[PDB]
Amino acid sequence: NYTEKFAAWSVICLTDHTFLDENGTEDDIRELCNESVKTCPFAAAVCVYPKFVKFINEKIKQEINPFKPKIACVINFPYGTDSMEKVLNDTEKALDDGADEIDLVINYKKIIENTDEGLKEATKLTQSVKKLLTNKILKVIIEVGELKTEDLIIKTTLAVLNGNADFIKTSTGKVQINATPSSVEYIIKAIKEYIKNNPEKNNKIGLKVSGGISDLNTASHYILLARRFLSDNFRIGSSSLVIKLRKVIS
Repeated sequence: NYTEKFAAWSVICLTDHTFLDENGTEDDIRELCNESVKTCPFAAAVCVYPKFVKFINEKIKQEINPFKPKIACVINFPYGTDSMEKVLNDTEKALDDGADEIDLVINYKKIIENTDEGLKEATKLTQSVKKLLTNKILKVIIEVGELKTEDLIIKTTLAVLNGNADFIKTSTGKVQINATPSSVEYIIKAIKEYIKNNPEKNNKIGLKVSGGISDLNTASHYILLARRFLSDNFRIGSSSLVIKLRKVIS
């Protein structure tokens, strides 16, 4: 089944291979990084908590030289409720430790509870973080499974894009509802509106679909949505997908 193997190969190249079990150890991170480069197609990134960024940048880069997948670090994660000061301090430390990309949760609870103030706060936090991230990718997690409504998903997406987010990320994977085709469609609607109003940002904005993506067919579905309606510029976030896809290729 070469068609499936070809799709599987392409999808690994777009996947952020993820480990976000808070009680995890260097052993878990070593296994994650080895998996990301096991055989030929390498994952786009490894995605971890800030506490493990140094280990990857130092230890893993010493064991695997060169180590190609980018180091993506989550931030303000999963709850989105840290002060701007803490988020910025944590981000500076993560960058110091070797982080290449930042997957940042905004305060979606405040957007739900007190929308206008929450949207302004999300814009401001995203922008402040972006100032630390020249020529680095900032992905902003909007938590679509909590926002829920078309109106909040679109408004939140617009708010963070106006804060100069590079990517919109659907979900933390830490709440019950993750990406669905509908909420991805709403994000795409919002990005298109942002681009229309900011033409210089065309082909500069990415989408990362994360949470509950564990099979090739579903990964392909979302890629196709981005390709048809939206278009580096697309990622999958999964803790399991790469392992599955390597088996498909073998």
